[PDB]
Amino acid sequence: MSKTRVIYPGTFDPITNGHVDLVTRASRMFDEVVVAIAIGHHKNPLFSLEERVALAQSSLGHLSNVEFVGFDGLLVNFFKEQKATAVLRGLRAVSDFEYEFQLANMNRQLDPHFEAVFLTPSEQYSFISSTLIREIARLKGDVTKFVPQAVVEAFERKHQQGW
Amino acid sequence: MSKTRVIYPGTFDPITNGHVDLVTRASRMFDEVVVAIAIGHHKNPLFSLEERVALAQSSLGHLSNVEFVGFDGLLVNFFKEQKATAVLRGLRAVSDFEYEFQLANMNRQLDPHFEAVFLTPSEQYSFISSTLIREIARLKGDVTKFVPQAVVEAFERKHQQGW
Amino acid sequence: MSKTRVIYPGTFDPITNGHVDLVTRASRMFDEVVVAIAIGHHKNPLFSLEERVALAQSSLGHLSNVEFVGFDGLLVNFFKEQKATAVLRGLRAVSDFEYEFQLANMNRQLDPHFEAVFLTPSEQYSFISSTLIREIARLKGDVTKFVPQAVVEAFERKHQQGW
Repeated sequence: MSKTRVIYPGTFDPITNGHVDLVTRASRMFDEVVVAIAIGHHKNPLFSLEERVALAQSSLGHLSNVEFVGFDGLLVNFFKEQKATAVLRGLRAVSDFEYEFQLANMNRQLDPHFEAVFLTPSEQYSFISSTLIREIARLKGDVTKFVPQAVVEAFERKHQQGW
Repeated sequence: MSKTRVIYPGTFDPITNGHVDLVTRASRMFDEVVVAIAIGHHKNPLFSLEERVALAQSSLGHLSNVEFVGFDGLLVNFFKEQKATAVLRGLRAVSDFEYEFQLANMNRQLDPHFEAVFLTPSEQYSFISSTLIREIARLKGDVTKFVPQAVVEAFERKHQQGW
Repeated sequence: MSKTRVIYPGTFDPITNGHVDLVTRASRMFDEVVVAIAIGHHKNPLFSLEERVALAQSSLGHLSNVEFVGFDGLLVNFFKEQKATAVLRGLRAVSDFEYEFQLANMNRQLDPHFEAVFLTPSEQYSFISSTLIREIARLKGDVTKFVPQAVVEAFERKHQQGW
């Protein structure tokens, strides 16, 4: 038991109940979980990095071994800085599987200690992605069933500001 | 004998011979078929909502039980307002199947009376999508084999206007 | 014993080691291989057409039966002008297979002598796409493992110019 530290990277724009479920599950299996929020300058996110970090901390801060860090460059550099055991990614559908399989092979060529582990969503969260939730919210749809309360309120603020 | 009403939602940008075949098929099986054209403000369409509705009406007017309606894009609310039996989608490829499977599960959680039924294209239309036809037409390709006459003429007008 | 001429079309933005491996393999099997670089005005490329042609020449010019040509408009027209035997595409993953199956069917309806042949990548190149390489390079990642030397140097030039 060298002690395990797993990185869960994403743009979390915004965090959803799918992300909550995977972090919770991962937190039971590894000693440390780092929610790693990519700044994502290109494909420019709806919520600022600061807001996305705040939402994540609010939604998952009850788990004592979960840390929240914003990061900018490449996953493989971050993995090495963080001395991580593995990266964790959720797999929803075949398009996620093919993309992640490719990226894991790329990151392994860049760093032979890279490792990627995957979880599949619990059946009730299986369609939830941030992209879908943004689409619904932009059409003034109710996203209350799919995201934490702080995220509903952040969308309210976005609507008050024109979006 | 309960009356069935099925919604066929899309951006129809423009309507193609693929959409004509699915609507025709659906019209034979359900009492009422609503071609429901999402305004789609974001991912902004080539043709205006009014032009897309005109193209659809002119291409499907020979079917007596088809209605043509623009809507905002929020499908589950539209389904309820329309008192529909089901939403109809065409499935061309595995990417369509995965996405529609997910959205059907999402819409069912938002409304437990939601229903989605699917058709696959007839083999001669199986590669046709609006997206592909726009791309061909933009490169000054002949799309006459793939779309109704009114659409060919609409593309001509687009080219005369610089596109 | 007829001469074969195969077109390998793409945006090559930039050319990668994946493309190099497919062209090398194709050059052993066909008499003439035409690296055909679509100008691609829409989805506007990082590298100019002239730079993309020069990179491809630099990376593959050691194979004496490979030609390098820019084109605009439709692939099927270019195929006819070039009196080609077939178009060659690489298939990396299921999403490539679906898209190329569709386009082959569509191009055959536009020209019944169209033909498309496919190769799968060698296992060490199987994740590499121009889109991935651009993403990594934009985040200041090292792409040296995945692209020819000429492309690494073209990215250097891009960084010196602000990108």
